[PDB]
Amino acid sequence: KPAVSVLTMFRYAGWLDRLYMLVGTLAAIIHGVALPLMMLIFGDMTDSFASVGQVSKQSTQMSEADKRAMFAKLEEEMTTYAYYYTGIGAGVLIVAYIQVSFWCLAAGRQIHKIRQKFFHAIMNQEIGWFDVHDVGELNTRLTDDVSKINEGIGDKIGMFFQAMATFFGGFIIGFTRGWKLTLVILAISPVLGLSAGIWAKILSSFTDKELHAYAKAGAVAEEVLAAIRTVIAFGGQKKELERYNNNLEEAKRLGIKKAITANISMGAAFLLIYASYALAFWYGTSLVISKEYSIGQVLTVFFSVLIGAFSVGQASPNIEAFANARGAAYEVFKIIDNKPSIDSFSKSGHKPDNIQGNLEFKNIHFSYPSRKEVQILKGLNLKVKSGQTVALVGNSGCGKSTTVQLMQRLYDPLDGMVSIDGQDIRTINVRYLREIIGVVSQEPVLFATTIAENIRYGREDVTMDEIEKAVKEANAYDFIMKLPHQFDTLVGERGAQLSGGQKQRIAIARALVRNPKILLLDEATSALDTESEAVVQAALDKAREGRTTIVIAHRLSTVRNADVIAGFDGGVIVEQGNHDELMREKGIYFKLVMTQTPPASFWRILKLNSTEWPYFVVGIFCAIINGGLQPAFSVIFSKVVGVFTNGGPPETQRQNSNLFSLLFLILGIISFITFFLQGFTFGKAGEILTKRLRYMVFKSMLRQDVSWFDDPKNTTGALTTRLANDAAQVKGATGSRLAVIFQNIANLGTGIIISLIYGWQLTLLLLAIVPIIAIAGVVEMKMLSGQALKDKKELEGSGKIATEAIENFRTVVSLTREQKFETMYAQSLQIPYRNAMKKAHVFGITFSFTQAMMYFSYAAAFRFGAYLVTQQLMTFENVLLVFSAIVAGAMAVGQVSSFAPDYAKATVSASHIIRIIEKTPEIDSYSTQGLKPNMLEGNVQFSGVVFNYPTRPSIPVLQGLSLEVKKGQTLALVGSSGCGKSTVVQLLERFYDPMAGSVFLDGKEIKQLNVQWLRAQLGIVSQEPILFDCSIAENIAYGDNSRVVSYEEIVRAAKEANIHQFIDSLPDKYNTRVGDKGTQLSGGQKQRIAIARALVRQPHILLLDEATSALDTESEKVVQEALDKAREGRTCIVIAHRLSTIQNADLIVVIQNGKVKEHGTHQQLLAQKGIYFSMVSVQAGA
Ligand SMILES: Brc1ccc(Oc2c(Br)cc(Br)cc2Br)c(Br)c1
Repeated sequence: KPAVSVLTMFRYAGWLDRLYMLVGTLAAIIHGVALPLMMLIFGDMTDSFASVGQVSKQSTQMSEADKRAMFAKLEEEMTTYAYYYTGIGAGVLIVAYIQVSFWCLAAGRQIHKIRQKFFHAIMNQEIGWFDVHDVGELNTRLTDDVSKINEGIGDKIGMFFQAMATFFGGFIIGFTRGWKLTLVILAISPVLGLSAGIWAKILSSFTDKELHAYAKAGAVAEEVLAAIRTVIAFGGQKKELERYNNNLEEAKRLGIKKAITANISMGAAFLLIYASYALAFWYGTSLVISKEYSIGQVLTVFFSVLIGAFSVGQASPNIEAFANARGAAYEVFKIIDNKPSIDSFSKSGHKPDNIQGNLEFKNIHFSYPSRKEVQILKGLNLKVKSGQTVALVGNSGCGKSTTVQLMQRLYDPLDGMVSIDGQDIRTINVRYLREIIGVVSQEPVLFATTIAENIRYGREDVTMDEIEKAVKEANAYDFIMKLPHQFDTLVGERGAQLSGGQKQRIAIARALVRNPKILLLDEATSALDTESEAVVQAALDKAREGRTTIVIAHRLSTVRNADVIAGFDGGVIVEQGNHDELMREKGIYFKLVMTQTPPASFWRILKLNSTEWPYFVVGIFCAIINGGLQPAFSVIFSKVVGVFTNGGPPETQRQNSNLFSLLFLILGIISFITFFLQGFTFGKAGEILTKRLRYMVFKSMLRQDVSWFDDPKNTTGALTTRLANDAAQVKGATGSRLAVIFQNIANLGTGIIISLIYGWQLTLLLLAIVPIIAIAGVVEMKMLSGQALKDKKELEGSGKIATEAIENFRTVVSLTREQKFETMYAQSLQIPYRNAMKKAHVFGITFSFTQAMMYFSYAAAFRFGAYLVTQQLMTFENVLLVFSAIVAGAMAVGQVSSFAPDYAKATVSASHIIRIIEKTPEIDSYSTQGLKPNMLEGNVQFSGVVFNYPTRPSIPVLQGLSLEVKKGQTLALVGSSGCGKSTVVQLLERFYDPMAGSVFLDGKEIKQLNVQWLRAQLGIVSQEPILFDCSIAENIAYGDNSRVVSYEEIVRAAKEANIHQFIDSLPDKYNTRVGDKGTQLSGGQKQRIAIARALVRQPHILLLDEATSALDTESEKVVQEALDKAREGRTCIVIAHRLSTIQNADLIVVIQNGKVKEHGTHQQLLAQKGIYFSMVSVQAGA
């Protein structure tokens, strides 16, 4: 919404840049004007053949007499028109180079200045300006927004003026050559603008319906693939597939309806557009029979107007490119034009010599940019005598850290003054002030260069001697010399990450080359290891003694030797003095001392598509007919002008043009019929395989075991995405792109034959010219993409050192050295600058060539079409036919290169979709094999079980686990932590087979048992029960599948679960909908329902996995009261964390490092004193 003045945007264009754009836009207008003139000559060539075509047939008496005056007229006329033609091609060759080169030249020159001025402006802002902004968005604003500006001031403006030239020039030649046909052509324009306006309303409203249609199926997939362990445990994998298959069945019905209506729309609009033209052209014929327009003049206006009409559309993108570049330049120039109060680039203010360093802070009130919300310094008073070292102490707020901020004048104070020596800080030059102030901050930062360079960031003029004495005076010399490569080592976020106490020591050495008169040490010892803290602290004490120093830390070790100590309370300075006096005061300081003491040939995807042997042959045969039918419109147009030029006697003409215009309309409707058929067949053929694919994928997805769903690669979102994308993509490859790719090869094929058998060698010539201008058009785009990737790689190096400069900014400005990053950025940009100059010459050459190759190609079409061809007993009516046939057949092959990525993007989406079906699990619930024992009573034997999780085979959970539990008794499961308590329940559900050892139930190893039948006897209840969106009766009936559960049966379980108070209280009762779609209830009710579905199954085994995890107050007392009643009649395993509710258990087992450690009844483990006694004691006392 915000934008920029047009002149301010070009403020960096001066002298030559203003000229380049002028010559550029000039040649751009010359370029545009060239085309409607080229079509104007196409009319004069018609009248030459028409004056001879009428007189050649007017004879029927003399033959050799027509070999003289006709051929002479043709000789003088065709050589004239061909000479003019060769002239236009040389013109476009020059102006197209001038057009693109000059504009790209002005673009590159300015963006170089923009980028330099922009980065210079970024470094000029004061710190308060950064505290209110996002540096990441700013740096992306530096590289992205400058690109948008370049796109708008580049050759796009030349294209814009070239287009308006065609538009004006087309309608000038239109109006002058004929004021009637133009008004007629404009009269049908609203119909064309109205038919394509039905497209913007149908697409935008139906693209939502499909994104709404699958959103109903993808919601099933989401709540399924999120609750996968629950459907796996309850075996609803046939139902959850059925529901998805039922929503897939609706999405395909809405997809064929959209296929019916959209193909009805596309054909009807195409028929309206082609009927609109043919009326304007048949109207053209109605004015030649009246001797008011020449048959060649009808063409000149009909082409020039339609050319200029579409030139409007071909200019609209360049308008948006310029406008976006304006609005992109707003926030950029706003930074360049913003002027600071602090500067630091300013050459102003005093530079005191012999600074003795007597600092004082006077009545300083301050607040950081969070402004009226907080005021961190309510008044202040502090002097620090020269040579002395004052220490600032404080409980919190870190108003301590604020004085160092003000002392460098990173901010100016709200009220009061900071005075270095006797002068106010604001009277001294900002840069010189920061140069007489050395800073060592808590988190030290080193830039990605050599140590000597990072030390060189203290002072640019320095020799390895001073670097050596600096690091040796910080006792940082001993440890870097042992490091390889000496001073030439590397540091940064990338490479050679060092110890913190060593980085701080380089920072002290960096600040030491500064030889500052003032020193500020902010928590430089804080947050550092204890051993190296002394190594650095010795350098700090050796860094002072020559300077006046303010130091802030929470280490009361460094503070004793300070000549003065200062305490803060609420931004108010409270206590000050030597260490002993503060202890005698027994105030804030004394208080704190005591406290601290693969693209491949995939045919099988088409073999699945072979489910429909028809519907394809219908469309292909229909598309090839439509292919063969398109050039027949060019044949008609050829003979509507052909018989009109080859007329002779004029009486028969008027009756013939009516017959032709009639047949064309019969051919257009027969094209509409074959277009609605080739679009509906492919549409319905691609919609059913979308169901088959999403069905077979979602089926195979439910086949995999919990091992697969645990993968970080496969999350519920990444699976639904993989589920939607791959299925839609393969529909496109077998969809419209194929029907079109066959219609077009049929369109060229049926066009090439007609042209070949008519004009001999005429076609053989055009087939030499067209593939070259097409390849030359392709190679230009390859060079275009090559130049694009290269410059992206080069400015990336510049923006990389821009990222470093602005992300670590508050440090660089503390060290000054901002001019350094400017020059580095300038040198980095100097390569893309000289690159951008060559770009203009390249872009201009390629564009001018592809334009010249099209115009010279046109000259070859007629100079050969006349002369050698028409000096033969030939037919001009054929030369026009081969032009339209071949050129349109070629431009229809131009659609092959556009649908090429639709094939690759689909094969890649097919690559994953064929493997996701074929991948097989280790535990497949689908296998019907397995024993299915007949004996009811349930035991469980864990024997020597070692288990590791396939995602994390590092820390083991189960090592040699061994349990046993008889029928009808409760096995309590206590654990120090982790899923060692929970993995038991997962292995019994056989979510995994154990690595070593085995687990039996009735004595049969579950590994040889039937996987589904096994889980069918298990009453799993977990921490967070997930309930799908449906009737609670259904969430309950989910406990028993392969059979519909009775109402009184799901009542009995709801009675059992003590949830009946809700189920009757509701208005809908058992038919109420749950799942945060229809209704919402608290967790206690959700769990009771999960208990109900658990025992709707009537299992012989309950599995209560911390069932009271998330619960509170009376809700726990009522849920535990339901679980306690659900067991005692069944085999049970309870890992619940309530050991008070575990007291009445038949056997309590303590898990330790995967081994069983203690086990026995409650009082038995209470008699022993150890882990279980400690577990019961710790949470009964607390
Ligand atoms: Br009659 C007649 C035939 C083709 C005409 O232009 C074309 C041409 Br040329 C090709 C195709 Br496809 C469709 C149309 Br409409 C005109 Br205008 C009038």
